[PDB]
Amino acid sequence: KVFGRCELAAAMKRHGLDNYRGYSLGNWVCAAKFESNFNTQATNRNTDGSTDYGILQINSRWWCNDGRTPGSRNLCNIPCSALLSSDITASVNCAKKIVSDGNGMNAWVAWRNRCKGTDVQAWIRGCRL
Ligand SMILES: [Cl-]
Ligand SMILES: [Cl-]
Ligand code: NA
Repeated sequence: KVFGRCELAAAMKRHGLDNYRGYSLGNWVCAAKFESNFNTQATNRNTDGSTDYGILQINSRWWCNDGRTPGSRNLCNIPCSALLSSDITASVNCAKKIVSDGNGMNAWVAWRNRCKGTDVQAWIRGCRL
């Protein structure tokens, strides 16, 4: 599924992400735009052999099992394919564990390089929330 901007804001809010660990909703929408262009089916392979999955591009070396990243952890206890569903619940629940682990949203390179320190409320402007 390719989400709209306000459609995704509303789903993320419903799932408890607005102000989760102090990050306003616009931070989460901005990160999903530059990580996946709002496409739940996005995958990208990294040099170390791991793969990033779904709307927030969650990595198989630490967070999910894809059966081809040797020595990897499955800290969200899910198959990586569950992160590609049109239902974002699994992605959201796993992202809450990542952002809680000490480094906040700096875990998402595109958030660090393209959202951090910008007017991120612009990403939810105009939406009926
Ligand atoms: Cl915001
Ligand atoms: Cl933080
Ligand atoms: Na893994």
